[PDB]
Order: sequence, then C-alpha cells, then structure tokens
Amino acid sequence: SPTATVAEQGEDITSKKDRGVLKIVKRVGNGEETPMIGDKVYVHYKGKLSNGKKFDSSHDRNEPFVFSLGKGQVIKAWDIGVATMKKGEICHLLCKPEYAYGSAGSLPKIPSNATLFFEIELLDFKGE
Repeated sequence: SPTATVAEQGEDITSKKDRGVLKIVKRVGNGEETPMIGDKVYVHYKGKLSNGKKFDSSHDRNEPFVFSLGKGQVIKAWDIGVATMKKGEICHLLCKPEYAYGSAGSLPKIPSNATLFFEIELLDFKGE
C-alpha cells in the first residue's frame, strides 16, 4: 500500500509545519550538496491520486523532466521537496492541495482539493 509509509512516517518539510508536504527517503543519494534556487534539475517522477490512480510520469515522455528549481515551474511541493534531495536520491512526497493544485484542481485528471503522492528521483543538477 505504497502511500502508507510516507503518510504515516513522513517528515514534515514545510516552514509552517502544517504537514503540507511529507517526505520519505527511499534510496539515499550521493554527496553533500542539495540543489539551490535557480539550479537546473533533472528528475524522473510519477504521480498518483489519493485513489491510487497514476496521473503523470516522466517515463511516459521517455525523457527526464528538467526544470529550474524555485522558479514556480513546478508545484510548490516539488520546489520545496527537490531542494531537500541529494544527487541520486529517490524520495516519496505526500502533498496537500495547498502545495499542489488547491481548490481548483487541474483538468482533466486532478480533482478539487486533492492530496497527491509522488515518487521523485533526482538524477542530476547544475549551478544556476
């Protein structure tokens, strides 16, 4: 029941300590460095709804997903969560709607006020 470990044991990585983003490390990464605001990051990811249905994956595009950290190119939960990861790390994030798609959701797959599950692998990152 893949969501269970993060939902029950996840670390609250939010500043407000509102349990809005919970994290578990599934595979430890290498080194000391975490990516910083402005860095280019390369990830694989998968997202599932609270009902278990997979809604998005970088693997369906057959390429890593690339974005600039902290620029709001991704949901809040990822700008926060990816900034806590080391290179090669795989984590799970459990994200409340305030850190994802909020009351509106996202047509056609993400309902109003959705709590979402992600698995994210940080493949690489490069200075800003």
